Amino acid sequence: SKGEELFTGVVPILVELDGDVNGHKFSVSGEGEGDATYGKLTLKFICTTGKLPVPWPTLVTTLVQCFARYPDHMKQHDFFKSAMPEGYVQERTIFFKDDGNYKTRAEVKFEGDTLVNRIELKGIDFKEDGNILGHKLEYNAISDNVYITADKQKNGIKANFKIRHNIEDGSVQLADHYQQNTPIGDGPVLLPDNHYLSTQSALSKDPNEKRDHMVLLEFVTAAGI
Repeated sequence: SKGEELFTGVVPILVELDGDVNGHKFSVSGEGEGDATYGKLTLKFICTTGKLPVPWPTLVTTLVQCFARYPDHMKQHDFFKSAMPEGYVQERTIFFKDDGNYKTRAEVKFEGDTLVNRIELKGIDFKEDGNILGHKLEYNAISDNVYITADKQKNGIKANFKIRHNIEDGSVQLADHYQQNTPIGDGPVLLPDNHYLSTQSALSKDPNEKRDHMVLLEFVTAAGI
């Protein structure tokens, strides 16, 4: 509720990612706004180092679940906002089926009035001609359910989910996600019962933008209780 009060209005968001995938180094910067009352995020990301060496859709999940709309009856299950303003560390491993993996570490916290997501991504064991390094994925929305459970031993949560990315030939590239979040501060946080976040992300382009970029409109809602 201390943390939850920080999200009653529209909050500006900043995202900064430093990445290395099979030795291809890159940086992405993002800005936008989130409105947790509606579970709504609007963001624009730019590759600041030039051309992105992987498909934008593969970075969506990595590039602020504190903006999830938790129904009133599930408010005692919102770990993410309860960690604020000091924040949380989000770590993932993302296994691309028949290809490489991403490992990510992010810190999500407030800097003044701004919610900041600072990320390091490391990708290894990708195939030069695979769907990822070969840029064979469609620039398509992604939607799925993030399954959350408590992790008492680290005073945090774990999550797992699958994203099925459409491939240009009509097939699918599976990305299996394994997630862990832990608070940065030492204050109390809400450890939830099992539930999920229903998440939909729509991907678009800015017609006047010449840099490599992605525009995102996302809706995230807690459910399953």
